[PDB]
Amino acid sequence: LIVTQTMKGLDIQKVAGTWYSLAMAASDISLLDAQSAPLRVYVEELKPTPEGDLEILLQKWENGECAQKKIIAEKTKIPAVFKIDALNENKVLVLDTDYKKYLLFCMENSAEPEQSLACQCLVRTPEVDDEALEKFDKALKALPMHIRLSFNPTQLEEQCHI
Ligand SMILES: CCCCCCCCCCCCCC(=O)O
Repeated sequence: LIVTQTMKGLDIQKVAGTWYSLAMAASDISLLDAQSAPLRVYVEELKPTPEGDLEILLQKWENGECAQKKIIAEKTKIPAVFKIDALNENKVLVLDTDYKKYLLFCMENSAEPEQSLACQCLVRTPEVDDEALEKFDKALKALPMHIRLSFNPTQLEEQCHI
């Protein structure tokens, strides 16, 4: 479990709603560097199902356009860890959230050689929250990141943060 912080006592029903991907980092550059890069994903809405799973709406750049998408992260025995099913098993971990303002998460291909890893700082409103980027920088000091992006209020409101 390379990522070593997780949210204790995560109540998943309280992260429902609207989110902005204020920041992103990844273990290598090709994962985030272009607008089409594999894990350049912008989060729009989180929707926990009754059964404790988590529906995810995001935006991704695709055939020259910003495309809305739907992904379900299935719950696990561990409340802060969820599993996404594509050709591979990708865990999603919630490090910290205060529900009302911010939420940090990482996601890892387990266990791709070396190992690939992307994290994000979600915030509830289009505002550079000084405080939630502290916590996001702190959480990643341990982790090996090599690209780090952040957006301003203008891009937060456009599709695909253009
Ligand atoms: C707890 C909420 C965290 C949001 C997790 C977003 C995970 C993004 C996975 C995207 C991988 C598939 C991209 C695609 O659909 O082509």
